[PDB]
Amino acid sequence: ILPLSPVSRNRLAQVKRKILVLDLDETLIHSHHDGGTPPDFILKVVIDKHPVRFFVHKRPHVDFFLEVVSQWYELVVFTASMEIYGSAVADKLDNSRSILKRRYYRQHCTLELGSYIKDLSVVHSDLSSIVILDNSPGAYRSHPDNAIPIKSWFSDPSDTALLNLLPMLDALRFTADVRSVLSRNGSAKGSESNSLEQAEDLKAFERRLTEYIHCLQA
Repeated sequence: ILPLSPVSRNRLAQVKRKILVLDLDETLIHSHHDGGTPPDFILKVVIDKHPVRFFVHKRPHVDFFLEVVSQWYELVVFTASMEIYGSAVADKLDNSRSILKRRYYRQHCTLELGSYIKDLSVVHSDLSSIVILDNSPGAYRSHPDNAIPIKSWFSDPSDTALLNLLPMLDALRFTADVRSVLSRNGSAKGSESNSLEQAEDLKAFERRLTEYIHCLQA
């Protein structure tokens, strides 16, 4: 963690606590079942009275990623997997750290056009204070203003997508409404904000990035 200035620390107390929703498959891990890098762990789950073995690979730097963002957000797992698989994966990723205990699985999704949509209001209905990180754009079809896209991960060992997100996720938590930033991510205009409230959120967002730049540029 990069040191927090006095203005940023004061800012944090004036905005609400936020939730970071995390997908599993192809976001934080990739698994393949019965049918060459050694796996990180092997899951044995019974599915329809059938023992099945999954070889699970962790995306590079996931453990560090989880350790860091858990200090900034309440973490929630929202997976389209069946609970027997998603729960076992989340347990191994948690590894007794007690940061991934809140989970939602397939039964909380709705299948539309072949995509499992994840209704964020199931987790938290205050849409100013919830963010979702998901490799599947269909997962946040109903909450695009709350979504952080990420490249799907299968095996690329040089992937650093989780590290690259940490400065943004750091600065994002100083906003009063996360949508002030994520809604940006009229097109003819050069406007960055559409209200004084959003403008204030972007100033706080950039103030934290400024603290990063002056530790890195130098």
